[PDB]
Amino acid sequence: ETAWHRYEKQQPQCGFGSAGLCCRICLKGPCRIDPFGEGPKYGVCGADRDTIVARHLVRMIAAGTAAHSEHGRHIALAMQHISQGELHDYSIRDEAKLYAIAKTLGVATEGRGLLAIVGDLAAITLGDFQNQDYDKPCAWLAASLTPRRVKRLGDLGLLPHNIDASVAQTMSRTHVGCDADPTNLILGGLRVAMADLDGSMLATELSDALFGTPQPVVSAANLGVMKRGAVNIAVNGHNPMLSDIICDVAADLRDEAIAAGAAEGINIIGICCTGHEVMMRHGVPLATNYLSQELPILTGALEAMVVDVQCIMPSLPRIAECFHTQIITTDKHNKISGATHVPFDEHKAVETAKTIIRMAIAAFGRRDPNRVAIPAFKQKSIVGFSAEAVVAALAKVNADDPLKPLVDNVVNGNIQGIVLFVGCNTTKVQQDSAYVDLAKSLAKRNVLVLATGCAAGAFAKAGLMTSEATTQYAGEGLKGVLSAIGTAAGLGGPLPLVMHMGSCVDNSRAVALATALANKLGVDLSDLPLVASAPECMSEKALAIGSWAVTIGLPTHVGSVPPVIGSQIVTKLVTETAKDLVGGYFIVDTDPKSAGDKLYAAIQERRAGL
Amino acid sequence: ETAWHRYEKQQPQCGFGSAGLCCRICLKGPCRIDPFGEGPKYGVCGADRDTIVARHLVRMIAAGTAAHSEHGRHIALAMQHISQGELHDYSIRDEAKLYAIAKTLGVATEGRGLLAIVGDLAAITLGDFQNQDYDKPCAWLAASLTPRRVKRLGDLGLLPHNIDASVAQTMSRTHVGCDADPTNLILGGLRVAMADLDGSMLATELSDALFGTPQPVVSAANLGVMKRGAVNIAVNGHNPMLSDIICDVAADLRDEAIAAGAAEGINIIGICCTGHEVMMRHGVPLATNYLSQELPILTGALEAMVVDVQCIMPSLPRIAECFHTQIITTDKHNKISGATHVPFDEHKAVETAKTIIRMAIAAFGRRDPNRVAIPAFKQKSIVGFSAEAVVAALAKVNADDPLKPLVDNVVNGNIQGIVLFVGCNTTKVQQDSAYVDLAKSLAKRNVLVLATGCAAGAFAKAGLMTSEATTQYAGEGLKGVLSAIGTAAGLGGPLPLVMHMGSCVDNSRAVALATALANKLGVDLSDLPLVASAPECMSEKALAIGSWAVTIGLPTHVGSVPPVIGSQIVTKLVTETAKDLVGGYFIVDTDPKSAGDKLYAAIQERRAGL
Ligand code: SF4
Ligand code: SF4
Ligand code: SF4
Ligand SMILES: [Fe+2]
Ligand SMILES: [Fe+2]
Repeated sequence: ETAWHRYEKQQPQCGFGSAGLCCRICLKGPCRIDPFGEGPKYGVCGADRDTIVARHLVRMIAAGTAAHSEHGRHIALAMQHISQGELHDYSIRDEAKLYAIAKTLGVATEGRGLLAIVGDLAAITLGDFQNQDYDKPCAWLAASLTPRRVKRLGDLGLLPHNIDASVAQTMSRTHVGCDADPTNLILGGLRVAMADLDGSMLATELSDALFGTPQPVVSAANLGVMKRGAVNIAVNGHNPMLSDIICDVAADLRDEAIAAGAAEGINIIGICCTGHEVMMRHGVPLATNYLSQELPILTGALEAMVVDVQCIMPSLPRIAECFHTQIITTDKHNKISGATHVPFDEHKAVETAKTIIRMAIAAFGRRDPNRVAIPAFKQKSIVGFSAEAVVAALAKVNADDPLKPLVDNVVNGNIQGIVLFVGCNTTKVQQDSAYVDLAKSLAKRNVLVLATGCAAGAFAKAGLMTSEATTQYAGEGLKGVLSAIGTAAGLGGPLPLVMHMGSCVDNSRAVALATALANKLGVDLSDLPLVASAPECMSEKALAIGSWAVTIGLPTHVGSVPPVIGSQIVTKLVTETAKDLVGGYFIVDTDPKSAGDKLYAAIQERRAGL
Repeated sequence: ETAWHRYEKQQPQCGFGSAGLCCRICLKGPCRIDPFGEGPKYGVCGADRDTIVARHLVRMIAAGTAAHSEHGRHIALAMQHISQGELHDYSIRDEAKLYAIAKTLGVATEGRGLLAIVGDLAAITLGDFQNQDYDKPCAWLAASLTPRRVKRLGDLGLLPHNIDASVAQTMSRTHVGCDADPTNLILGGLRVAMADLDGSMLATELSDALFGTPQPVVSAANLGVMKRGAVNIAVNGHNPMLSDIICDVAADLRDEAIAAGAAEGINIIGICCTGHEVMMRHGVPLATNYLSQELPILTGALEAMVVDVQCIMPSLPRIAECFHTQIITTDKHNKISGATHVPFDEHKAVETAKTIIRMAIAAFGRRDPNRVAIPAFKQKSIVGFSAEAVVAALAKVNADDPLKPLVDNVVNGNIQGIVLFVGCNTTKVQQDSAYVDLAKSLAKRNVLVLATGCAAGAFAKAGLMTSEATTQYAGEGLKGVLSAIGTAAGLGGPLPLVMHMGSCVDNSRAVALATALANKLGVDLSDLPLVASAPECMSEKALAIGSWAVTIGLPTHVGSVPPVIGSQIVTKLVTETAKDLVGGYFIVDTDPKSAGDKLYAAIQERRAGL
């Protein structure tokens, strides 16, 4: 029983829910709203469909914010311990970025010396979680956005002051008998959404400092990245603090495994974000994205799967009980009944990593040799395109103004615009269907493609993160500059039709490049022919990313349809009133083809304004 | 169209929801679970009914925590501004108590200056919102609970370290693909629940400092308390920072109302908690509780209703549009479409209060004289029983050991035990039905009755918060001591059959008295014949109160049935496994009579253990 199966058995899923016409915020419920048939028009409390549809959308964003923030808070606490001599398993693999950061956050570095620079950053970052002054914007946001944007959101009161405080006041204002005005609720949601970005930036930057900002690297994707002769260990989740250490400890045991009868040694494969984290920095091959995370077990060649936080199906234990596979959970706030828990203490990272990998080297000799079945499918992929890497490549075409070439080409027409693919894998859409057709769709129209998360995972497996992939679908105008830069660098040919910018949080990598280009033109993102698209979004996190994408200024496309249609006022606010208030807006459309046209249309419309 | 009407139109409310067998945590949903008919047994993600039922219960608690905490955070920030000279509208009152928090901590007291400590307390309290050390318990909790409890919860990891952080990590661990283990989820819920208490204590104590710890006072309840000769202004919500100032400015504006044609002047009536706040401290009469908050408008004699935060029906504007009544909202995170917004700036409290009251003195001359209709119903009530007041009364019977008499009588049998009534008004139960029958039920069996919130509002209107009320229902044993203390006190006949201990947050007033008695006996609450009951609970806040009531050690009764039955594992954890782990447990029963018997049975069982 797979995810696709379970999905089928759910059919037909509740219509009231899908419409957002249901509310279980209090026990006087569950109240539903009859849109037409003049049945119930209000909740027992008096709440109307507009209110009802609004609070739920908002709480979904807050939850997404809380998911990302918790990822960041973790790394921020790591810096703190580092700048205090603790956690001797983690260092500053890139004092350069650790330095650039300080620069941006107004943190003095001059003759100071690392651990004080590591420490202040930790206090500022952690500050974004403790500030009680509703009017003091979060540091990272105020420091990382075009000054024009900071000025705009600030006047609208859409700039958050505290990540945790934002999630909480969001849940607090949507309690029964609280914030009911549709407009006020949606604005509050846009604000918490900004707290998601803040946490995302905070998390990406500091992550680069701890493990190294990613640079171009070749890798592989899909299940066909599992050695028959190797101990296969999959890492799935979002926190790199564990996976990265595992990759290190893994190599160290390039022997113990061989001993246990592992010819090709230890073969760790990634899944989702944490997988994207190690695939981005190091060569580590990506096994698969969200919906397909169970399929690796069926292979009958997966010794163990180490999971940390979020986007881990609770079904894994069961599916695994059918084989030898071990489902090892690691976080206190992330346990799954059936899995075997091995608390990951960062202060004892390497030590815990070894225990876990050992558990795998053991389960290896317990593997059924006659049940193995590993698809040949092994799509090659070129990943590791951090905002730095991108500017670094543009340097090899103009070391004085790396942005010059990029600016020019968009002005003449070679590059019509840029599409940022972010998002998940919904069952209400074919695995990686929309992603591929939408990418090719716009890439032909001379639109540059950037992708993160599972969306990026899709393109990886699809083979669009390839040099030739560009030579085969990139409309001339685009294909031109694409190959120039690529050649100007160490890759036989052009850049990938799709550039892998990292995990979900790494969407800030895109926000950074965008703001850089935007400042060069002395303009704002709400002016660039920059567009966002989430073809198969599903999670509350995804819903958050999309919301701030819209508040940053980008026209955002969602191909899943959030619980909004049940309310026209709300549907209006987020797809029309947003165009003014904040410049960005949502574009709901479940037809890839239709979406692409609306997207390109927006890119073209943005063009006009320049 | 009233709340009762809207409720009817909702009938029959979804069964899946009621059962907790539905999940809209991500877009791959909404997934529902078919309990029997072997339909869908899992969510498209793999989540099972146990998981599904658990995350929702937890997130409800987190939301409740966020509601209460936000109330506290507000007052804590007020102290901070106070200890800095800003906020020239507010000050202190009753310091002998301000040093009952300025002691309930490593508070540096002795000759240091008040407006210096009304800042240290502010830093500690605010600390409970910023601490990033998962292992450092919140100050107020560690300082206000029996040391035995602190030791117990601490070993179980059920002691929160940061209120806001608790809500957020709660939302984070229940995101799709996160914490799925039923036991782990419920434990995490119990912890966030403790963050609700922390916020509640934090909020009550500091509130007493700012406006005066409540002492016995006589008052009135129910609509009747209104008056055509007066300008009627109702305050509804939870934050006393506004209402209290209004009561002052109200008296002030003398030649302002009478002039406008207001014979009896300005008559401000309360509703819910904020109403309980001013009814507790000052004589301010309570108009009504939750479900009946709209009825005051129909009276046709309500000039205006000033609402701040939470438990304010979104229907008020509409209902009011039929009259002259003004629905004035005041908080940025609490707007209702239709109401007229008047931002309440504390730095300009008195100034804003005057604007609002003026708006009322105006709407007064716009009142329809031929549509007025104010019920005669005006039940008298004796309220203001803070934990202090209770010990103060017990002093007048033994100034050496105020607790002595109280301890003794429970040991001999005069007082079988104590029931704490907390909770709301659900439509799935008659207005204040269960409350009254359950109160009399146990009071006959010699059980002392304490009540807060709307539950307490009920008893107020019912007339059980009366001296004679005791002479008429209190079983001898109880009735005995009840009258002794009452007589010994400077009031009149025996104490009220039901003692009003304040608003929802003031449930800590009860936790305080309980812990005091518990320490005297050198025992824990999980040992006292102390029991909690929420006959008509409805809100996420109520669900939180109940959860920590259970974690503190009390056997808690809920008469609404949270979305739990759909899961036996969960139902088990919170009503059986809790008996061990933490000593308290839930007692779900929708039949007042049946409930009372189980309650008294638990009180009796607790007795046995002593
Ligand atoms: S969304 Fe609401 S109405 Fe639909 S199944 Fe879930 S609880 Fe029931
Ligand atoms: S908050 Fe209002 S609409 Fe939602 S369940 Fe409660 S009564 Fe119904
Ligand atoms: S989290 Fe799981 S059970 Fe809940 S809606 Fe999503 S797929 Fe369904
Ligand atoms: Fe992710
Ligand atoms: Fe309340």
